[PDB]
Amino acid sequence: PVSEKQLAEVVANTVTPLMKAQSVPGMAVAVIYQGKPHYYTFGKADIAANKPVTPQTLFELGSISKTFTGVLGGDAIARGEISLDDPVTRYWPQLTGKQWQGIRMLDLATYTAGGLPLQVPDEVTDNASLLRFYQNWQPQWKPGTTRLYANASIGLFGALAVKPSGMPYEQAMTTRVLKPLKLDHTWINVPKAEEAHYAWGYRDGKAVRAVRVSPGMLDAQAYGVKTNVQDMANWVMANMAPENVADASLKQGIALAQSRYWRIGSMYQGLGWEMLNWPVEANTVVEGSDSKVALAPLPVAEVNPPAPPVKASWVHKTGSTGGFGSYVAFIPEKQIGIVMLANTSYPNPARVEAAYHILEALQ
Repeated sequence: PVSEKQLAEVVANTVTPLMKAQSVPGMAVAVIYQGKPHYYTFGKADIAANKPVTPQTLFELGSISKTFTGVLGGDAIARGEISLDDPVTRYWPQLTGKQWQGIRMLDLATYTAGGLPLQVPDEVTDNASLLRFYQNWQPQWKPGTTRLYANASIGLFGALAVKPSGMPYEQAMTTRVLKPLKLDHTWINVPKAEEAHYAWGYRDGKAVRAVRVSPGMLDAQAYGVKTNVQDMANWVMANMAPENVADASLKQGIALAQSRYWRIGSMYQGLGWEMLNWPVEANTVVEGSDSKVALAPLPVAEVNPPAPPVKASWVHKTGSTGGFGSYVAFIPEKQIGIVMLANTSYPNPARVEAAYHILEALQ
């Protein structure tokens, strides 16, 4: 087995050339191995202020935020508040357009509603306009036939999933997922006293941060989660080993998020999380991460009933914002995982290659 000394070498030997090649100012990495996190920090959180990355530095997760949504929605299912087999309209009766008949909460959660686009457009600036957008939407495909990765799909799922609880998404997420897991430095809105920890993002040499979008049911999902490498490490450990999560509905929700709902070539869609069977070769994972594939509308095979979590899985998610690029992957059968948080958005294939190389060293 690999020692902590050897692991430190592997991580440094992988990350240092990556940051140079991709011009990454700073990275925080956690590797989960032998039951605990191992933390490695590199570079700068703020170039001009010459602030180093630390295990307290906050990074924008981008679409890794969807894994929190997925688990929150799984928790709501486990509570009995929603069912993935319910129609969307059960949770939004004002959505009267008949094109919605036969579209389930499942389809919104897993991008199979039939062509909801990647983005909610910017003229959506309130809920009246959000309704008009979904009412006007004309599906390109029937439900349950085509996967098209989409913020307009899972974002609406997350907004509807929390409606029975009576809480907005941010409060539901904080109350039901973050606090029970002691993720006490994980934020949608970074508090005042925590801003000194917030890294700057970098894009073509310019320091940038995520902007808030227009107030409405999706605003928190869109502004996205910010967190440090410690909380992300503990997020990965909770998802890798939900048997240690005490709250019964949250443990079930973690499992629902890693269940397989659809097969799309070599991958399977969960709630936010995506999975491949393990063992998997690097090129499979890397090639799937290319935007020409990841953004494409692709046919699905339904997994009916959904398959509960498969321990021999590569479970992962990439996420980016204008200034940040992050990746998380874990293998429950092996009880190993990795978090890589960076303050530049560098190519997803490069993220996967580096993560794969590090985890390969530990098996």
